[PDB]
Order: sequence, then C-alpha cells, then structure tokens
Amino acid sequence: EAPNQALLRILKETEFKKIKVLGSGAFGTVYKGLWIPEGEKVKIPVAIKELREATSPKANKEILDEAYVMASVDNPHVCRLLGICLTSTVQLITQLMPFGCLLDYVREHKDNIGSQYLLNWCVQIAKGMNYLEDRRLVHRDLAARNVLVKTPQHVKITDFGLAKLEKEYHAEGGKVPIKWMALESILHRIYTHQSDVWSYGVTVWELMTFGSKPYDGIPASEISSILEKGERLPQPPICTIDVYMIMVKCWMIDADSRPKFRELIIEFSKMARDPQRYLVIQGDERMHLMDEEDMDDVVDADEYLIP
Ligand SMILES: Nc1ncnc2c1ncn2[C@@H]1O[C@H](COP(=O)(O)OP(=O)(O)NP(=O)(O)O)[C@@H](O)[C@H]1O
Repeated sequence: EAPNQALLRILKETEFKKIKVLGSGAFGTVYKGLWIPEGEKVKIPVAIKELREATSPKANKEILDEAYVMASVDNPHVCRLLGICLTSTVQLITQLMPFGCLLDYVREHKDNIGSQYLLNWCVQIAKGMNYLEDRRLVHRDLAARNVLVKTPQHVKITDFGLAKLEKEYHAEGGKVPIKWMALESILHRIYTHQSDVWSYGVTVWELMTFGSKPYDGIPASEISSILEKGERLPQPPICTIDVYMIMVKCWMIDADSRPKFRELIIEFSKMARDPQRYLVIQGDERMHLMDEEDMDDVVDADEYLIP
C-alpha cells in the first residue's frame, strides 16, 4: 500500500482560547473555541475535545486512533482534523461545525428544511463516503448523528472512533449501533464499503423522516431476525417511490447488489436538479434557512491550508 505521509500537528495549549461547552458526558467534553496559530495573525473557530479528566490507557488509545484517521483524510465532506494537544489530558482539535450535528439540525428545523437541502445533503454525504472508499477506509458508524453541519448548505462526515481499513473487516466485541448495520455485519461482524452503503440508506431514511428513530420500539435483539424476514424500514411520507427505491437498494442482503457510493452521488445529484419531483414537502418553494466584536481575523479551517 502507499505510505501515509499526512502530517500530525502538535498544538501548544497556549495557542488556543476555549470559550463555551458544547458536549459533555458520553466520553469527553467538547468546547467551542478559537485557535490562534503561532505568529500567524489568523483565528480559527475550533471544537476542542479532551477526555473526561482522569486518564485511562484504554481511552487515549482511541482518541489517538481517531486522530490518526482524521489526519489522514482530506476531503470537503469529511471532517477537518487540525492537530492535537498533548497536555495531561489529550485534546483533539477540529473545525468548529457551528450548527452542530445533522440529526439535531433536522429535528429542530423540520418546518424549514426543503427538498433541495435534503438531496444536497444526500449527495454531499455520498461524496464523503466515496472519498473514504478511495482511501480504502471503512467508517463502520455512518449515521445522521455522525454528520456535522458547517452551514446548512455544507455537511461533512465525522466520527472515526470505529473507522477501519483486505476485503472485509473482522471485528471483535464492543458496543455497536445495531439499527444502522448491514446484516453481514450483525451476523458475521463483516464490514465492507458495502456495509457502509447500508448505513447510508439508514442515514438517508433518518433525514427524510426528519430524524426519526429507525425501528423505534423494536429492541436490538430482534433486528437480525426482522431483516431476515425481508422487512425493511417504512417509506417516509415525503418520499417519492424513486427516492425510496434507492433506499431499499441500500438494504439488500446480497451486499454486491447494493449501490456504490459513486452511483449514489450520481442518482441523488440527478434528483437534486429537480428536487420537487422527487420529494413532496408541504411549503417547499416558500422555505429558506458569528457573535464577537473581536472577529476581524477569523478564517474558517477550510481556508487555512498548510503544505
Ligand atoms: N467539530 C465539532 N463542531 C461542532 N460541534 C461538535 C463537533 N464535535 C462534536 N460536536 C457536538 O457535540 C456533540 C457530542 O460530541 P461528540 O464527541 O460528537 O459525540 P459523542 O456523544 O461523544 N459520540 P460520537 O457521535 O461517536 O462522536 C455532537 O453531537 C455535536 O453536536
């Protein structure tokens, strides 16, 4: 395989002000913050993620693996990893996705989200994955919750705490999101780019139903059996057969039968030129979608390139 020559940047703690808390609980704490690189006269909105103070070998092992992945990817639809800070408690520094994650965004905005946005997201999510696929990299945790919103017109794939790289990954134990996983994954712990496709379909279904919970009510235990019966998730109200048909394709038992991300890009992108043919939403046409006196030298991460 090719040599992975990505650079890992180590940041001085003194190079960045924290400003507000964003997450807290599930593993670490996430902060809104600003990063003023060395003597650069730029300021970069970032998300700082250090881990729940007290440190365990078990924890750092994962944040660094994550950092390994995030640093080795460079696409407009995959999260930008900026660098790490090696203080007692290891901090991950990434691009601030101001509007939070997509799952929350859809719930909190259903009455103003139009087919144009929905299909654009679908397209942009597909491109992220196609790209990961070129880098021969398997996400293993694609879901509405793991796509972040930099602006409503620009989403990016995130969360590489499970990402892997061989024809199919053969996992061990650990806590897994059942309701998003292909069947080969549930029964054999096999993960290919095609099991990622399956989780794509579920993600799309999450978006089309404005953030429902797949198989809400059904417990994880039954799922393998349900999907074995031939059952899939229902057709979202707003969804033309065309769109839903693409979703169903994602959820086929013969994994080679499912579409390739590069095909998903094509199909959604066609649809995205005539959004209202493919998504029926009441109100569509009549719908549309920072805060410091000190914001003079602010530059989004996406314009802050380094060689
Ligand atoms: N780079 C970022 N920019 C903006 N908001 C973020 C960023 N990273 C995380 N958040 C927010 O903080 C929440 C929780 O942090 P996060 O670490 O993403 O979730 P988690 O519960 O630890 N598990 P996972 O979904 O696997 O990351 C997310 O759902 C986002 O709303």
